[PDB]
Amino acid sequence: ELEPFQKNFYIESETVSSMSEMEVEELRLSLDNIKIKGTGCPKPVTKWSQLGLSTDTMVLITKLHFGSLTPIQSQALPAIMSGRDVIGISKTGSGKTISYLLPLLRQVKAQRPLSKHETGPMGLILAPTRELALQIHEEVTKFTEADTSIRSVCCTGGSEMKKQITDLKRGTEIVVATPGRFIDILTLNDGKLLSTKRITFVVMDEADRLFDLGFEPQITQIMKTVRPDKQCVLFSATFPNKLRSFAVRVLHSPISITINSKGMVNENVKQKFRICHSEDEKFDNLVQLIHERSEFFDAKAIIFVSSQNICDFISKKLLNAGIVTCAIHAGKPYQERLMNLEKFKREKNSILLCTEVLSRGLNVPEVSLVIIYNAVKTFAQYVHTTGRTARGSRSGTAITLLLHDELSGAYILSKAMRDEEIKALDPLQAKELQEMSAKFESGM
Ligand code: NI
Repeated sequence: ELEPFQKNFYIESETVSSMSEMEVEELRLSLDNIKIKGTGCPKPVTKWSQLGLSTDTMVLITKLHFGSLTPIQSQALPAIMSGRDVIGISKTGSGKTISYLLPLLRQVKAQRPLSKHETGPMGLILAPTRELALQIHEEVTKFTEADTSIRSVCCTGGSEMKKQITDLKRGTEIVVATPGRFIDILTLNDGKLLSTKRITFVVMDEADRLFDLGFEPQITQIMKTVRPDKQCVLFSATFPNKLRSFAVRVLHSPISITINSKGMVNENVKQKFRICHSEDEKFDNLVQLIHERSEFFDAKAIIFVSSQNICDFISKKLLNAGIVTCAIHAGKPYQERLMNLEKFKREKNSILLCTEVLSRGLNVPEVSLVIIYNAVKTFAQYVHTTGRTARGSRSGTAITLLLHDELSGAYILSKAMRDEEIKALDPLQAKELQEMSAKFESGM
């Protein structure tokens, strides 16, 4: 008859809870393309203060972690603090450790102390190597140092067992261990020196490595002696089939968090840009682009603009210059939208001229060329506009005509383009891009 306990310690800050869904999508794209799976994921935070940690802890952390929250921290901290099981896929050095330590500290702190007959622990962190266990435990101590109500003992192989037994004699709220040693300690002396009965929180870090180094049997047996309503988080740089299979076995309604696994834009889309200095130059490029394309002759294009007034203007402009377009926007009667869409889907080598906001929902097949005439200002809009050309192997090209003053636009391009896409273009255009993006970035 299990003892009930609290796992959700998260109070969403007002400023975060005010965020809309579109805002949250955008924040995830900007944070190195965070991808989530699972139901009910809390919104990412962007500041240590949105987590409701005491001043002590705040001072301590800062001290402990210098600079901005990492993408993994932004998303994993509120999900774990909320008591959810979590799969966190991110590289070593992404700061993942505090992502689980803070919530673990909080959870263990809240539980009643160990009785005079209870060994502990309440929290268990498993690592595949002695070197990682020691590193994790060093972190832990930087927090248990201030607070004498909480101990951690590090239990690994390649190290005296008797030494660690002397520790565990005194009871311990937290254990950091390699799987073999832990199992060895559990079974030792009728399992009377270490109990699993009070473990409510298990973390497995570098989880892919645990299978690599043959620990499936040990970690599987450990999870079998742990209450199944425990909170469990699995952190790993990769997600091999073995881990995927293990998570299904040990987790409930997990939230998976993957940081920039793949590119925000399909890698088969060829992203390009041209930096211009007047609307006129932008228009000169747009025309050169439309003619040039013909020498490579389905093959259709879509010019994206930012407003209905711009769409009308550019439509007339392009007309006066011998180029006929199928123009579309929400200020036009639906009947003529349909006429233009059908004309576009009908006529060979047609050109659609469309507002960026209608891009996600356009009912047309993928195209060979997207010309973004007004650099978009969000990551979400960039994905929807460029995605109009995405088509696995048959993906075409998306090109942005950017103006010298469009700093945020350059920030987006610098974050969504592949490095090798920026290399193949003129090194001065490239250099301006990076300068534009840096200026925007320090602008905040
Ligand atoms: Ni310039």
